[PDB]
Amino acid sequence: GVIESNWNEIVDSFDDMNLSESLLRGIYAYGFEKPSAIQQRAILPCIKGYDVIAQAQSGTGKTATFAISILQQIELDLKATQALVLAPTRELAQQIQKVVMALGDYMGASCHACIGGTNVRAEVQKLQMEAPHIIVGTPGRVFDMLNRRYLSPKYIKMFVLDEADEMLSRGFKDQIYDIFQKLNSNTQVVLLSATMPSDVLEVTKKFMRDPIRILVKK
Ligand SMILES: C[n+]1cc2c3c(ccc2c2ccc4cc5c(cc4c21)OCO5)OCO3
Repeated sequence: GVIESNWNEIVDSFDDMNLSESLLRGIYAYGFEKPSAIQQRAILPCIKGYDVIAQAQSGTGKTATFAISILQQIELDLKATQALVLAPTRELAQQIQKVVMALGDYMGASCHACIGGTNVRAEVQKLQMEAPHIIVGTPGRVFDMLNRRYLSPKYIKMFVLDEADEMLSRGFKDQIYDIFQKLNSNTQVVLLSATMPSDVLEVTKKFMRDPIRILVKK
């Protein structure tokens, strides 16, 4: 499916987005000059705390979009997890972790990937030590970390579902809904997907209030 935009305000410069100086320094150091189409439309509503549905393809700069929005909202001196990002695969979770860490390098933001597998015991030990500002992971592993009390939902105020169509195709619906039940019902939710079938749209109905809708056409 394809959504209908209800938001088409353009901010054509990162300098006009009221971002923190250290975050702006990270954006330019990453290689960005001018915001991409999705960045021009989605960063501002995301930072302002609205629920957002974004339909956008690969290669659009959509990863940096939600990473910038999360990093702008983090309270850096609160040593607790404040944002949770779900991805369908370990590779995308790791891609996101590295985007976030690069964009946040001048800020001292921390981001851990929760993916399990080869090095899972180092993953869980790092959590007992200090709670990272941002967690990104696949839904089964993240749900397990919440259920086992390694991750606290107490300070999680942002919840991002990236590649939502693929997450549902891979069988993660139950875990996504169980995660959402664990989080404060006052969490902002942002959902990004290249396609918007009925199953993805029901997540938005269930999790979001009157969301901003942004379509970046291919
Ligand atoms: C596909 N992409 C598009 C991007 C993009 C950007 C900025 C960065 C990325 C990016 C960064 C890391 C990546 C890492 C990846 C990847 C894809 C990307 C990737 O696939 C395998 O591992 O502005 C336009 O669109």
